[PDB]
Amino acid sequence: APTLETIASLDLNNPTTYLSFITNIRTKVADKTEQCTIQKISKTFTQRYSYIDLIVSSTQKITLAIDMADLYVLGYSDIANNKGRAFFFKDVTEAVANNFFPGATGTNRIKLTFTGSYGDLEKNGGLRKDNPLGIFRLENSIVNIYGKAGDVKKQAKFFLLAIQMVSQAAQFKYISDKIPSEKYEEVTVDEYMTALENNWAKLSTAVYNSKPSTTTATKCQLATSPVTISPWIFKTVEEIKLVMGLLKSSHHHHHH
Amino acid sequence: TLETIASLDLNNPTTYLSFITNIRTKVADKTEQCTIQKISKTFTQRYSYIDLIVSSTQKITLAIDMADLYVLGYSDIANNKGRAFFFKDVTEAVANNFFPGATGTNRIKLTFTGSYGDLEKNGGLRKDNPLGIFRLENSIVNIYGKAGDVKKQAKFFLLAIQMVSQAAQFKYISDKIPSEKYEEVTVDEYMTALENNWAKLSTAVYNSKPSTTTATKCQLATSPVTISPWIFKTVEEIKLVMGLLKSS
Amino acid sequence: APTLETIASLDLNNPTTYLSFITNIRTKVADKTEQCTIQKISKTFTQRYSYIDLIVSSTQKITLAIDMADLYVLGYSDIANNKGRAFFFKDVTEAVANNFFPGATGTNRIKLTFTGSYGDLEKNGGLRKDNPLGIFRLENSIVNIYGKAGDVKKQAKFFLLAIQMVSQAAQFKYISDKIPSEKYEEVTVDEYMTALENNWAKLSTAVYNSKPSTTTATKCQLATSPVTISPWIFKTVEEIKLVMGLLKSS
Amino acid sequence: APTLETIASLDLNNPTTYLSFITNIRTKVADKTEQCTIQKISKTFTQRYSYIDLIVSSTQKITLAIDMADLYVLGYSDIANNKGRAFFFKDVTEAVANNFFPGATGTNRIKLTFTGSYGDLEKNGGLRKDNPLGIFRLENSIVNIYGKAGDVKKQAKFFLLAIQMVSQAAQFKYISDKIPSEKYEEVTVDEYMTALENNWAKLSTAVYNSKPSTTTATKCQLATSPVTISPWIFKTVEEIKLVMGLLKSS
Repeated sequence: APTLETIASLDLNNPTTYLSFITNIRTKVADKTEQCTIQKISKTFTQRYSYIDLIVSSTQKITLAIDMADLYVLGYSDIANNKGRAFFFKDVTEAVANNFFPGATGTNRIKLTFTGSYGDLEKNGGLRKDNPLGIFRLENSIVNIYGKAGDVKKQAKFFLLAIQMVSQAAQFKYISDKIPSEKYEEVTVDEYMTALENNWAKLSTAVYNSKPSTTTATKCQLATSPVTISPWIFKTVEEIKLVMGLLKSSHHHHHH
Repeated sequence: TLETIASLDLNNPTTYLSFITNIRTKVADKTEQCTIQKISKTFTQRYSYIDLIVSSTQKITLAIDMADLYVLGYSDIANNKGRAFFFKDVTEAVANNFFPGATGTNRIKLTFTGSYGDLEKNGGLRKDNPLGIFRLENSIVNIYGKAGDVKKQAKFFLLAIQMVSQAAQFKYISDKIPSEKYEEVTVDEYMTALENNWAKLSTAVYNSKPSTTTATKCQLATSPVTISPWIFKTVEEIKLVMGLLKSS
Repeated sequence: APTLETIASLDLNNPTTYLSFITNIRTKVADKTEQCTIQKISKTFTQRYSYIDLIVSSTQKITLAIDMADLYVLGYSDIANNKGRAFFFKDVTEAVANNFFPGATGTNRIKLTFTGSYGDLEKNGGLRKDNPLGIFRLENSIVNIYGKAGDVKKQAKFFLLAIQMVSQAAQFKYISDKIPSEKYEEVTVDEYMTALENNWAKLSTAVYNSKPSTTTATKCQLATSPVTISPWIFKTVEEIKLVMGLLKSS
Repeated sequence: APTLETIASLDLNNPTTYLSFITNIRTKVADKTEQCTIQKISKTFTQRYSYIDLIVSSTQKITLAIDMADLYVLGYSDIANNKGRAFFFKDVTEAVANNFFPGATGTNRIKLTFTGSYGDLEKNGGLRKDNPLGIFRLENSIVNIYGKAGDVKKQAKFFLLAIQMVSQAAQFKYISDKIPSEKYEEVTVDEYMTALENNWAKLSTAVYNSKPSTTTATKCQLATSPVTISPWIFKTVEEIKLVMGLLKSS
């Protein structure tokens, strides 16, 4: 089992640290060079897989399995009856999953019957608009599965919170910046939020395809304006920067 | 003649962070303190307008002092004539810079100031006046062209100052205004702690010391800086909540 | 349908009567004998089924169909096209529903397409956090459906206000005592309240499992401490007593 | 100074404990015998003066000087410059103040520049409606004055929250039952709350002057109906019982 780094940990009883935690994630995976003054995920990593911890107390945390290449959540790990236990998304290959959680062995390595797509998560845990985000919301979703028998509905509700408040919060300033430091306050996930969440690659490509502008703030101008991802109408790269925390990386192998 | 530095189409709520960003871009110095934007120390013209647009035929214009983002008054239309209201404590020399379309007897001095003590006393506690795009629009509809009603004017000012000025001062506030027009957000003790402590939080950054190991390259002169319930142990933590430092 | 008792009526234009109305519910359904000095719903009724009225005016009210055994809301009755009309949640048996509303006859007894679980009510009417409680909020939601054609969103919003401000309020003093005495003021349903609403059985069971004690005001002590219903962390039965209006019956 | 009991202590970081704290005060001061099934402050005490602690942390608390005869708050103690420091309301005589805080001596025994009347507190600290109640609000108000140089605004703002959320919270279920155990949530002190706060003796007198009843739940009926404490219109003693945690002694 390779040595994996824990690149960020969220102490859910310290809610004001949330943007510091998100910032750590952006800092760990981002390139040194920006793209139109927007951070972008690095194309390569020495070790692309890593952990992110979500802490409920000194003896209870869930550990996310992460692919830093795209900030995908691949599964998570808890502890049950003193044994380490790992749950992996259905579509995650054995070779990838084998990188994670050396304390989960044998029957405690569990392939879930669903993937991390929002289609699958909402099928099992309800529509995104019915799972509000928030610090305690995330904490409570952890309490409801930690050390417990596997429940797809509650696993899905946890995954909805964790993917949106960790992975896509890092990807989108628009998401991370809505989470209140008032631990018990919640944000409804509306169509403006889902629109961004479902169009991460489309927006990143629009930054990559933009042209250099000697007059504009981001020093870039869209190749084609507007970029419509309804209900958003993006007329400038600046307006894209206001929602983006990280661009998806570009390998420059194909044409856009 | 004064510039209109930003305008908010209350019916196109996605544009709100562009509108806040236009305010910050207009008033900020070219350079940052500890990598945080700060208000510019001087201005060719320190007074400007900010429009709050309800429709093609209806808007309220705020009078803004850009040196500190204070709202000094607003202007509407009543009986087909331009009209301006100014807070009690605004000098007539300052108020005179604003609204050439408001002449005659239609320039009015309000009986209260723009302080939260005054506004909350007349319009209700900040926790009882939730923020939101529609809430702001509706409060404008509730006073536009109407006889002066101190309570409804105070509710407008509570919404406008927080959703314009302090929204520009604090990313924490501006970034929680939902793009869903009819969604609102409560002004909780984390918001008011920031709102009450803009100068204190700016002073901590201006008094910080160089650091070679932190991302902002600053460290607090003494830690923590407490604006409860916030406990600020680093300048990066302050930076995450700030949109504009108070000008040195 | 037999003639059922109407055990309480809330005059929605006299908002300071609210806790008298909730007390009237508690008094009707509570057993004579308390558990750890907390009221509990009687195990037996001669007639478990009864009415609770929500009154908008002298001529406009909604009548809730109530199972007093668990304070379940099963449906409601209004008037539409000058005829008594009733709605019943999807999962309510015909035998149970036929106990209610003798003036809602003919074809005016309607099966709803959703149940009263919070999952069903919130997918149709929105999250508890987006449906604040309040006298006017309740009254308004009644006006938005009374005598109207079926509208699942508005009906579900009415049920959220009704179940939380009648049933759940009677069960939890913590909830009932937060309803504002001003008609037009409202209170957000936060995660403390929703934790209670989701865990009435678990909390009541924790009281039932408690051990006798001579030194505590409730004369009870927790079998295991704490009882955690996040965000609530209960270390005494006294702390549970002070949130509980009515224990689930044993 | 005599050695006085600390009859209750609120750990402001365990907000769920709040109603238990209030209950401890009521139990301590309440007579064995009730009046119209309302608790009444005992006519006498062997030692009427006592302490209540308001804990912000293991190292920082403020102790209230309390007169249990009437739940008057007479002052508070903190620590400044490594020494006990006492503050007493301006109208409290030396004889009374001498009962409290033996660890504060010399010039560390300080006469406040105002009394505990709401008129004095509002002059110095703002209207009650502009000073919302709340667990963290109270904690924040303590932090803002503990060990600090005198500040009449923050001292007054502390007393507004302390008197309302301790003394009058025990006097009035209406106040105590509104405080959320979500510690950041606040309650607006509107006309319904100030009306109760201003009329504690009048409401208590209305209870003592009440007549017997064989039917009502309290076994009392008002001597004259209604008892109006605007905006409240009390037609029954059951309605008064809903809002009151303690009667003033007669």
